Amino acid sequence: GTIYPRNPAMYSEEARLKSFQNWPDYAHLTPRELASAGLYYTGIGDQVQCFACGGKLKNWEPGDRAWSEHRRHFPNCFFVLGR
Ligand SMILES: CN[C@@H](C)C(=O)N[C@@H]1C(=O)N(Cc2c(OC)ccc3cc(C(=O)O)ccc23)c2ccccc2OC12CCOCC2
Ligand SMILES: [Zn+2]
Repeated sequence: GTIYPRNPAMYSEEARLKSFQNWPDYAHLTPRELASAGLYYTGIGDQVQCFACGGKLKNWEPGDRAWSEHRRHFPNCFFVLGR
């Protein structure tokens, strides 16, 4: 087709949810919320990445939401625009 996910293996929400097995205990956003916004854990710090656009998000701050940070930084993501 005309679009293509950066990371096809993380197409699935369940696969993204599994990536957070070792999400650090200081990272306040839940794997549920992050996976639901297309994000999976890169294994490094609190850095997640979008399966669709490939955008990365890290150094999360209080009051950050997954979807709002995803949209803010990566507004042309097909996942963000398809939601
Ligand atoms: C406050 N909410 C958090 C999620 C946030 O916005 N984090 C940014 C954040 O996640 N981004 C997104 C982002 C980008 O947004 C367009 C672009 C490239 C990025 C590259 C890396 C990386 O090499 O690891 C990480 C993030 C990138 C960001 C955007 C613009 C300037 C700096 C950015 O980096 C930080 C802010 C400083 O520490 C590194 C992460
Ligand atoms: Zn995205």
